[PDB]
Amino acid sequence: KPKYQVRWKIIESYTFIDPTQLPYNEKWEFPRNNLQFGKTLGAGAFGKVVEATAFGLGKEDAVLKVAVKMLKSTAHADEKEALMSELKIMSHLGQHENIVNLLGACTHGGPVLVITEYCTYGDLLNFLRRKAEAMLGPSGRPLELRDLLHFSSQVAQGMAFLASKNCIHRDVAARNVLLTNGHVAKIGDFGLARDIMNDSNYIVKGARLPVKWMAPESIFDSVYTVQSDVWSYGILLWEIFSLGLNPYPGILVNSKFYKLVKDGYQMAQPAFAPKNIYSIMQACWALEPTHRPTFQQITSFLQEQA
Ligand SMILES: Cc1cc2cc(Oc3ccnc(Nc4cccc(CS(=O)(=O)NCCN(C)C)c4)n3)ccc2[nH]1
Repeated sequence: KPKYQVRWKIIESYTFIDPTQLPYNEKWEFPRNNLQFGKTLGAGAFGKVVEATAFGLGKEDAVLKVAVKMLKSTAHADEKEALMSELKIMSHLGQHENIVNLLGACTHGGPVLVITEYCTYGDLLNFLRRKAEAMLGPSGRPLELRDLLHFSSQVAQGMAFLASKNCIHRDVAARNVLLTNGHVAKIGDFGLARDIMNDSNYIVKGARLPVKWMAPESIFDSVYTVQSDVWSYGILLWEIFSLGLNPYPGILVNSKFYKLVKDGYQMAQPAFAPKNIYSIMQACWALEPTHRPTFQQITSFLQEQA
């Protein structure tokens, strides 16, 4: 039996902020009657994300497509509190080009609605898989290596922003990266729109955990830091440069798997990774967390390669 819990954490000193104690800045408030909902984009056991037209949003009074996060009508008070905490974290962090940004919220007069940017091309994992199939078909445009480097660089920039705000993501993976206009990548947390209870990428342990993405110190000691996010980012790189294979393909998560990772087992070079991109992956998988690259080092390196 899983609970709906706040994914991201903010470091205080590791001491973490209690997000329930953060303030909600009413500058974000938007009238719920000024949303016209469209299709549901995804739904899980606790809520869903629905596209909508927002009328008069922002300083320019834009009329635009947005995405709206919401809980099920039957949500417990504990879950409504978690959605508010997620809202407060987004307001605390500020905006960046390579994250899925907060645009507004509806907190009065009904259930809490969190309004974010809408990303026209959906998640990166499905995008890469569908593009791979489109490219094999002949036997819109095809992917090239520079596209993969751009996606990778853009995610690293968004993560460098989060790290600069002392924010830990804890579920870095291609399924949590979206592509927007111009195929620009943005990192976010879309667990609410994901069917996690029936998702083979989350393993029951202790909690449903994305074990194949997790650093050994997270698996064994439940330690989460920016450096454990860097490990997960290395797994994301492997996803990108394999065009969306599952990590550790074909390997069952069991005691042997946990031991192998703790002892230094690493995936082999993906089919489309240049040697030095695989070397970055290996660097992200250093067993000593402080030996891993920073997101700024990753960003600068990948920007150069692109
Ligand atoms: C794996 C997954 C991540 C995820 C994130 C979600 O929250 C968000 C948040 C912001 N944006 C979007 N944009 C968005 C999400 C899913 C589908 C689409 C439309 S599409 O499939 O890429 N192209 C349209 C296809 N049809 C019209 C032909 C956009 N999802 C919503 C559902 C999600 N599913």
